Amino acid sequence: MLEIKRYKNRVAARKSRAKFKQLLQHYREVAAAKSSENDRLRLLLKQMCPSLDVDSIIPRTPD
Amino acid sequence: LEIKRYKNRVAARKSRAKFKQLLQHYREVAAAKSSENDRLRLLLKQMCPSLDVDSIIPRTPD
DNA sequence: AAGCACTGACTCATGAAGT
DNA sequence: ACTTCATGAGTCAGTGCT
Repeated sequence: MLEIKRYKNRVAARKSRAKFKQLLQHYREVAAAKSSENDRLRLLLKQMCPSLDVDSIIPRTPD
Repeated sequence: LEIKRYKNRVAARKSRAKFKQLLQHYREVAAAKSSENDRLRLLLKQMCPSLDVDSIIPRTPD
């Protein structure tokens, strides 16, 4: 039994490791996408409400 | 007996923390930005009620 | 250079969720 | 309690950095 169990775990570790690498790639992209969107919404709000100090209301967060 | 097993054991832990930390970091940044964006979308709605912002800047698929 | 730290991958032992 | 897949950590092999 140990032989096949060992083989199957070798497959699961490969899958787990690839799963973590893709997860990191994914959140790296989403962080950037959300950050750019944040910049777009702050600019649109400024265009529509030229008299509103957005940065003072909803302070920016680092990245 | 005797091996440089100790050094690599430490390096392995370090390499895994670096990655785990990076992942946690991006996750936090992503979550932080998302909440901020939801507050911005609400502010724009309550400031410019008759504006379809989603048709200008659709919500990012988290 | 040439040695030391970094990382990919295999194995072990446990963890977590569904039966 | 059993079965299975997922994962944190030690270890070895190969890589990369200075």
